Amino acid sequence: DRPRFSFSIAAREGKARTGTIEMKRGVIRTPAFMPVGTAATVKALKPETVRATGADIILGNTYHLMLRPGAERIAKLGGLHSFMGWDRPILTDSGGYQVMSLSSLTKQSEEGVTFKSRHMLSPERSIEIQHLLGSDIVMAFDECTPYPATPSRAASSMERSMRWAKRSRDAFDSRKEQAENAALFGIQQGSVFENLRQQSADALAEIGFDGYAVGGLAVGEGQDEMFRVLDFSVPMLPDDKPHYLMGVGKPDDIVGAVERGIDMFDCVLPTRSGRNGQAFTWDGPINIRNARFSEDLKPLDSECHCAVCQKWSRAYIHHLIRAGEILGAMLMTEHNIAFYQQLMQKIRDSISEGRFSQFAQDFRARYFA
Amino acid sequence: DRPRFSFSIAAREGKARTGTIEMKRGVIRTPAFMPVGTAATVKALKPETVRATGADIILGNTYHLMLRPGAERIAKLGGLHSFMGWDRPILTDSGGYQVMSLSSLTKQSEEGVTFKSRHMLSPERSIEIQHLLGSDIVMAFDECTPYPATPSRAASSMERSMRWAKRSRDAFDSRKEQAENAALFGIQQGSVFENLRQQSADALAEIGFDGYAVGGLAVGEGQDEMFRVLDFSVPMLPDDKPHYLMGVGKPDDIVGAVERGIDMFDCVLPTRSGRNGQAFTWDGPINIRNARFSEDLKPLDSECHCAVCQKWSRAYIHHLIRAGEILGAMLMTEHNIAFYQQLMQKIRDSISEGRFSQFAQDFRARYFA
Ligand SMILES: CNc1nc2cc3nc[nH]c(=O)c3cc2[nH]1
Ligand SMILES: CNc1nc2cc3nc[nH]c(=O)c3cc2[nH]1
Ligand SMILES: [Cl-]
Ligand SMILES: [Cl-]
Ligand SMILES: [Zn+2]
Ligand SMILES: [Zn+2]
Repeated sequence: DRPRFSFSIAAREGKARTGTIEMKRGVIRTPAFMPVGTAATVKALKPETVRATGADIILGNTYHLMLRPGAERIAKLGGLHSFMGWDRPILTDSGGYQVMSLSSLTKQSEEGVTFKSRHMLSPERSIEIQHLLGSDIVMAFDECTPYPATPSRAASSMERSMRWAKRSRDAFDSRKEQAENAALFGIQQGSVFENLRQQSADALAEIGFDGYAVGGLAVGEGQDEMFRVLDFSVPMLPDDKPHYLMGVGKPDDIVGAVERGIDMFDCVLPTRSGRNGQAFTWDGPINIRNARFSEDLKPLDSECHCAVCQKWSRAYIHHLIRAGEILGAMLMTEHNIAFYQQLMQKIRDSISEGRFSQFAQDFRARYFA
Repeated sequence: DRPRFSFSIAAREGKARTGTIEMKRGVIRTPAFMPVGTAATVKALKPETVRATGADIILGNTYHLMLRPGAERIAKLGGLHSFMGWDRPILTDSGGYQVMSLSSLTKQSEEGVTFKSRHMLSPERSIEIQHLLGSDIVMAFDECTPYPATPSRAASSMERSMRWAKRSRDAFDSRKEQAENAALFGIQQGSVFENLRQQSADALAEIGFDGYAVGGLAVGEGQDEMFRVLDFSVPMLPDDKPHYLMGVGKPDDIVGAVERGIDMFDCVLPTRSGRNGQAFTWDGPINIRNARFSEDLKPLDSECHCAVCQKWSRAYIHHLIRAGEILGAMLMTEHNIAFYQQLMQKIRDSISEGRFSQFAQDFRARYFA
């Protein structure tokens, strides 16, 4: 049988790595992209379609689910995997990031966050919710420091997150079934400040986690600054564990993050922007609603192997999106998630073959032409 | 190769018949239910999923499509079959029924109907639009008489429809490619009046059509009256051609209409009411939004063979519909269309075995228990 958790690196090029995470519910090829499941569904896709695109793992948002149906109810019904019909690994978020963005009112304290959608979300309760959902990769409960942040506020915030990381570790370890079958990732904070990023990495490594996320990025700083922070931050994390960049991102963000040592990604961009009419192609994104596509018989992308590009034209999908048809959302989403998975496959293959630097240059030349 | 059109009756029980229509693009098993494609899509389903439910033919609404993308544009793009990815027969409506229900302003004359969505829809233009879409079964352009109607108004309306039926026949026959590859159905009018229904049937048979629809029903008269009109109206039509009841209907409407000699049906009920949360079951319809389903781990229906009932619970679908999730619409629609196809299969098999009367009684006892 597969282990609870084993990350193996098969090939490297510069800071980039490719390999596998083996878990009880399946193998994850890295670098990996996780489609996002909000409210127990990857929007507009059956799980079998998600799998057909090549996804090995999905991210399950916890915020909506902890309110409706509720984590206890999902547990009573057999857990999130059974409920939604996805039998492979699920990484769950802690619920706190979306509490801060989606709740009407919030109150912060050392204990946790209280909010009205009143509820308290503490590290202990977050870990319990993720347990009740049956998460395979559990995220420590943290605070995403806003950008920009003063050094004083970034330090205070990071220090609280590190106290919360230790509470998350102890809560996870206290629950035998969770400790034996799931993995726990810690989240580095420190805003854009190298010394705080180092303190955070040191604190997380002392606690010890199965993987390490770079938090606090993709929150308004822009790509140049994100990459500058990654340049010094990723090397601070243990080399032999996965590195997860939360909430990233656009295709070029992913490529550059892999060049800086990131192994895992999630983002709503392919799903949400697909429903809004944006299709990803090797020649850059297109907006299928544009009148220029009304008689275009080509597929969304000329090379894409996905089922949408085998069967339907730009003209048809243009018509569907303009008309507000559900099938438009379905087809755009399947193609965009397939594009993201094909990007990850090209990244993995190029690292394995020692030609990732060339792939990154070729990718950018064509995508931004 | 298959013929342009051949209807064969394999078995009969009372007025009920079962058999096949062979056309160039495929075989249609009768009695048949046609899922409705609005704006070139059966809402929330890929065509392969429509086919997986057992559908042999779909109804393509023409009203939206003649406005956007436009019939000429669809023809330029290769026709409706290629555009939407359904390669089997399509019956197209004439566009007039929805002009009357969906247009802002309408003006009626002997030439046709002018409307603002300004456009003129005549019998000749309707037949041309259906040609440009690449229809397999073309409907004559008629007027659905409102209910109730006085005898005078029902007669005047029916007489106009019969003049329009002859114009539709001549337009269809004038276009060699259409006459050679498609079929044309005429539509009986006459409201609830036996003498007018007879005059209409006589006029249609004198013109000659490949199939005959019963028009002017399912417009507010209720089941008892609909069945009373069918009792005398269907025997007036040629026995050796298909009989199509337009816009019907609920499962019990279909069963009773087959008992009265109807071979073909279409309705938005399974698709539209599915998206709204109504699921059909052998024990009657259920509203999946009801709180009683929040922890119900059973499938939508206990016997249904569809993919939705193999894989997902009532509780999950309840959650999806409550949450407004696209997957909720997808799953409800697939199940409901599969239910309708299973109903038609049970009807066909029971007629073939000489036990349809018993099936109808058993169906009603359980569905209305
Ligand atoms: C879309 N950008 C973005 N999504 C994020 C989610 C996060 N969760 C926990 N902690 C984070 O710091 C964090 C940062 C993030 N940036
Ligand atoms: C939903 N009920 C219903 N949909 C109909 C469509 C029709 N089209 C043409 N002509 C008709 O008489 C006619 C009657 C109908 N009743
Ligand atoms: Cl999304
Ligand atoms: Cl519909
Ligand atoms: Zn594609
Ligand atoms: Zn079913």
